[PDB]
Amino acid sequence: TRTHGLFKRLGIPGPTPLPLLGNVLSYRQGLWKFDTECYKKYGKMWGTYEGQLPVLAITDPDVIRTVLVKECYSVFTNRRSLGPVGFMKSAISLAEDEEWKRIRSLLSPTFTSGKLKEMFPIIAQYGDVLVRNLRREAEKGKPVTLKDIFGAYSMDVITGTSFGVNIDSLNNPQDPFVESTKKFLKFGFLDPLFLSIILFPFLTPVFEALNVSLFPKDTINFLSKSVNRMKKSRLNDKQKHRLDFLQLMIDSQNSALSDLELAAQSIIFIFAGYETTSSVLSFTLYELATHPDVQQKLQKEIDAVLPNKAPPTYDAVVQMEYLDMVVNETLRLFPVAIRLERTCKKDVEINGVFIPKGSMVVIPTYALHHDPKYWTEPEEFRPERFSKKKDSIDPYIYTPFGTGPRNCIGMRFALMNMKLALIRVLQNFSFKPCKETQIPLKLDTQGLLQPEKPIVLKVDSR
Ligand SMILES: CC(C)c1nc(CN(C)C(=O)N[C@H](C(=O)N[C@@H](Cc2ccccc2)C[C@H](O)[C@H](Cc2ccccc2)NC(=O)OCc2cncs2)C(C)C)cs1
Ligand code: HEM
Repeated sequence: TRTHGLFKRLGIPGPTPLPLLGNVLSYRQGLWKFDTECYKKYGKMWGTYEGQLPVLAITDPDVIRTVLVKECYSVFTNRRSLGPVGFMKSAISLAEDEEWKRIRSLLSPTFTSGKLKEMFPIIAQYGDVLVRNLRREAEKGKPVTLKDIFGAYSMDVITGTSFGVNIDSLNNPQDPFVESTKKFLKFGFLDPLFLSIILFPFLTPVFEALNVSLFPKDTINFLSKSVNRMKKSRLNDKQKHRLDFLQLMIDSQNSALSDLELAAQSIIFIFAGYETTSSVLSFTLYELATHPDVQQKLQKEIDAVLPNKAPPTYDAVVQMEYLDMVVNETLRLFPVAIRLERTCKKDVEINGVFIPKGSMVVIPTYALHHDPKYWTEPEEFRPERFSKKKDSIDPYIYTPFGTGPRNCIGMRFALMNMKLALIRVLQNFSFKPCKETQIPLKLDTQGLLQPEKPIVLKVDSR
């Protein structure tokens, strides 16, 4: 109740906060739904409270440009001050201020145009295994749980291109990396440990001293230990040397990246490479199965650019007009990060009102992606909205990978291996909804964008 008068003090609209909880009780419907309702109810700018933390939501593209680009280094340098996390504070998505600039600069050469071109044969090989394993479920005639097999593909791709190691997750029913990584998705806003940090932020140093973390400790330890084995095997074996993500961090120690810092960056990449890639792929295939005209029209383009099921090329992947439209439209309906989050490093006036230091500024990506002002009938899947040329698309309304220095470091990587998977499977298969298919697709109410029930489809040849 201490800060619960800040937004009325500035003449900013917003829902009335509950004394101890603020507006967190309104997250029960889903953080995406709360931002949508607030966007329609209030204007271009509304204020909420996560416990004591004041949260300013902005939708003016001119204002969004200021916080994400112009004043990114000036003020909005840090994303969000998370609770008790332990050594994971050095992870790039959690780092702050100059430490983040150092980590980001060191990791930036990971995804250049040349490095994307070199890892293409690695990704293409996993795609062959993907088509081979998906054929077995098709010839049997059983429904396919998309998040399983496409999750194994994503886990294989990220580990193979970042650490040069083939863990064979596509052919491992009990793959340890997937079992570990999917534990990051279980935590939600109404979890007792996390909810206590929201309501009582002063508990974060307490749990830190007690060595309690918001992250699953079994998962953190397995990945840290498993990554440390791949690093030691990289130094003893000079023949297995590739200029990749893991190597780039090993070269940092010649100057300087800690073993914990190296483990922190690896955990982010493994989680991002597995979860986001497989989630969006499962939405794309859901939208294709529920829109057969779009799927067959997408297959028509593939068979033309790659005649006779020809293996794709790097350039042929980035040439495809309709494929880029299908992926961009999936990311419009299902932006996996509901919002873009920035924290005021100092006191700043944003849109005229003065915002105190420590407050959070939020760009409601999901709400702006579903705005009827920018998208006619926003709940419908129409790849025709987009073209491969994005000259007309506002960079601050359509933000599936964020914008500015803090944008997604792996956007080009994520778009490549998703398109490669789609090309490979669509030139060999067609996806149909079945009895277990949930239509319409209901979104989950906790954390990242996830289906309420796992997406299952039937897969046939051709
Ligand atoms: C930490 C994890 C176990 C928890 N998940 C939850 C579920 N919830 C409500 C959230 O995650 N809610 C919020 C959130 O999504 N924050 C995030 C917003 C975001 C989204 C996309 C890209 C970049 C940043 C920002 C956070 O720093 C998380 C922390 C993290 C790290 C490793 C593994 C899992 C999670 N970062 C990521 O998920 O980065 C991975 C990604 C990179 N590119 C796309 S996803 C925060 C309150 C954490 C509670 S605790
Ligand atoms: C469909 C796939 C993906 C989507 C939609 C996505 C989306 C996003 C978004 C919205 C952000 C925040 C942008 C901002 O705050 O301005 C982000 C940040 C980030 N992404 Fe992704 N992501 C994807 C895949 C990946 C992959 C595969 C990797 C790495 C292999 C990755 C690495 C990162 C990192 C490290 C950050 C934080 C960068 C920083 O804080 O400086 N992402 N991503």
